[PDB]
Amino acid sequence: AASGSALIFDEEMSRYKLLWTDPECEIEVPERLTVSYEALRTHGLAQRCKAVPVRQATEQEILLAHSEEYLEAVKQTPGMNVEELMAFSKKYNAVYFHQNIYHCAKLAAGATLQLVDSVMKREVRNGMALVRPPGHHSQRSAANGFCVFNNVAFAALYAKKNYNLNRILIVDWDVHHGQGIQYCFEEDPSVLYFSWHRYEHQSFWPNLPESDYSSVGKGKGSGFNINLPWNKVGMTNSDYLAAFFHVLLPVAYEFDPELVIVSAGFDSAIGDPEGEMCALPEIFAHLTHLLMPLAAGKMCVVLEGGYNLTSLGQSVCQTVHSLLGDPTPRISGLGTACDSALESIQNVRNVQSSYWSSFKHLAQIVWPEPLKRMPASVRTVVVPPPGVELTLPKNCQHSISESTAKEVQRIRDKHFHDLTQNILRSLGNIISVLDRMMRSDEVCNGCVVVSDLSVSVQCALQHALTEPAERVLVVYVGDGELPVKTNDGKVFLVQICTKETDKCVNRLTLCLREGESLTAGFMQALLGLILPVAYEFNPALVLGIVEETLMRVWGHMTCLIQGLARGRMLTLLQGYDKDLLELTVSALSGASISPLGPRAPKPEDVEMMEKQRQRLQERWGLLRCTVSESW
Ligand SMILES: CN(C)CCc1cn(Cc2ccc(C(=O)NO)cc2)c2ccccc12
Ligand SMILES: [K+]
Ligand SMILES: [K+]
Ligand SMILES: [Zn+2]
Repeated sequence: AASGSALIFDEEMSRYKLLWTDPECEIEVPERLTVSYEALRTHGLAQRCKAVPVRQATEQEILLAHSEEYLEAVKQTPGMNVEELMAFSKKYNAVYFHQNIYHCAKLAAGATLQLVDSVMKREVRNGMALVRPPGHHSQRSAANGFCVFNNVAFAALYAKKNYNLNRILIVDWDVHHGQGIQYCFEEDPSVLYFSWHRYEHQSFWPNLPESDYSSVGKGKGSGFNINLPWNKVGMTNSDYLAAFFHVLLPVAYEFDPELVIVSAGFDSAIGDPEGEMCALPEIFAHLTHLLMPLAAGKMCVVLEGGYNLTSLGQSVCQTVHSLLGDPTPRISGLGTACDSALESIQNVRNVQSSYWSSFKHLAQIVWPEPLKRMPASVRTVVVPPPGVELTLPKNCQHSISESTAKEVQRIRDKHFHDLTQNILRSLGNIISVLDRMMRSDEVCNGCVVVSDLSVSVQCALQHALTEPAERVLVVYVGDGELPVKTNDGKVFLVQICTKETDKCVNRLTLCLREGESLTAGFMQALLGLILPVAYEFNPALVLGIVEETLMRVWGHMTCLIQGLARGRMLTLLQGYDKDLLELTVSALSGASISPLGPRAPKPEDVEMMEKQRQRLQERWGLLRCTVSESW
């Protein structure tokens, strides 16, 4: 029932700054905050957010994660002059203090707690806090790397204590390692910490052996710390998405968190003078979107770093766009991760393979401005069988024009001479829905219930190609063979079937053993095969097809597959099924997805899937999770 996105912000956190010469520190400026909020305002996103106010973290709250001694020290800095503040600043690494920073640090922390409470109370679905100072470097008794108190560590400790959560996921996509967070939960299996970071074989700050992939946690916490070191600069969209598909997401969906907190540093985006990576701001729309099916969408995004004032606003906007449910922008030019990324990916997977099921099987600048992302007028159109009313969410709608009807006549009087049930109606619905999706910019996606599969599939696919749709991704659940030509490179077919068998690289056929393991195997294939191929293909439309002949998984796929084609997906359900039609519509409309919870996949399925990767990854490089064997 939760709706809306929170945006926690306050101009007071911009009212402390660096007061002496320090080339390391001078990058951390108030304008980082003012530029990010103003960019949200300009694109109309802040106005669409629930503005929860900041508060101070209390002393007892600060003590959840920091020592009394350290608090008492920081608590004296408001009374210090500049010389005393400089002298106190030098007790720590890469951090400066100011007369007002203790105030601002309590506000940065309290804002984070406000965001946790609004999400966990169901007052909003998700949200973002724009805070200074950042948090993820700060430690139990030390300020570090512009950080005073550990905002995101607070949040998970506070969520644990006050909502009795057993499993919290922290995703730290800042370009620096959040070592403060690692230490905090080093031994804690209830908080899973994932971080990627510029490492360069430990030569990049903070220069820690424990930022490497071999730090999997300690004690009961082994396997709940996941470090992915970047050992070269210039990482791209493809490296970031490879990290999610082949490390983070497989673990995240098996973990099944009850809350997601994001250390959202954007110094990992192109143009940042500190990260020196090359991922576009648009990628953050997808990093955000790929995590939203977790924890019924309960996601708290907390600003960490980001220093190119221009790159910064754009990446903040893409994140909030996705939190609000706006359609994701198309990512073009995707392919294999670079060799350094695949080495890091391969290494982290191997060492984590003793702890996680998905990996367990191999223990045996200038850039173009992002487009506009307006949500469609109505998001989802539904076409149930004739004379079936259904309770539809507020952003959905039922379906047939004269021109449209003339076209159905032309298609019958050419390709189906002898056809006369109410199929002609479904064909007119397919065409009119597609026309509103592709050309009209009015609706986003839709679902139509159909009788005859061949004529509707053929006519949906063919009509989509001439919209025009450069490329069409087809996802079909059924053991038949469809009127789909995968020979010109304009179509890629994914088939989830029961029969045993493909011989070309434009079809992925998944024959999952029937049983209780069907759900884990499906999610394994979704994250590690279907999504990487689909993202590289970069379709202009997704065509989902379900034949009337075990799909507690369909909602997740519908949700994740809307990362492609700007969310333009048309689903054909053969035969009426109230439940499946309602779940399809609900996921299509942007509703939150119910968690899967917990049963490991059959090795027959794992072996079947790895044969598919071996067969496809030379053509679709985003499938790779090992370095290529060189001849
Ligand atoms: C001029 N540039 C190229 C480097 C200047 C420079 C900043 N720091 C500190 C620092 C701390 C935290 C974050 C962050 O974003 N955390 O999330 C970013 C930087 C250094 C440390 C060691 C050597 C150089 C530097
Ligand atoms: K990080
Ligand atoms: K941990
Ligand atoms: Zn950083």
